[PDB]
Amino acid sequence: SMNPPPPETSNPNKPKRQTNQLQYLLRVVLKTLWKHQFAWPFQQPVDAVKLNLPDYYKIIKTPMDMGTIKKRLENNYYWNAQECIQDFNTMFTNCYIYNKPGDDIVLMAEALEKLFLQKINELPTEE
Ligand SMILES: O=C1CCCN1c1cccc(NS(=O)(=O)c2c(F)cccc2F)c1
Repeated sequence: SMNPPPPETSNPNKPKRQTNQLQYLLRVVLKTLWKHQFAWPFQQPVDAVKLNLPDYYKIIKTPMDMGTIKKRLENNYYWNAQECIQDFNTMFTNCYIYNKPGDDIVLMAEALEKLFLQKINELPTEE
């Protein structure tokens, strides 16, 4: 029932790049999902205490959220686009694992994920 430390957003010895695909992931993908009416539950790590989800981090062992993704993008934490795309997919998948079909939060994730997929479809070719 306690919260873990959030996912890493800073790690100086981790190799980093800024690529045109990673720029797109910030300026288009993250920006698009962040402004959405259903973004707010996903804008920070799940607070299992405040939300009264004592089992959450006993079930979800790779937590992820857009707050974390936003910091990772702003701090140029990634090596490539795939790492960032994986974080979004982890966020959506966690929601679907933990909750049940038709739950409000699942409907919210589904709407964000639809947009996510539309934007990743238009991912620019590298460099
Ligand atoms: O699974 C996830 C990922 C992001 C938040 N989340 C989740 C799952 C279950 C309950 C809550 N608690 S909440 O934020 O107050 C909330 C509700 F209680 C009902 C509908 C939407 C909500 F956001 C949050």
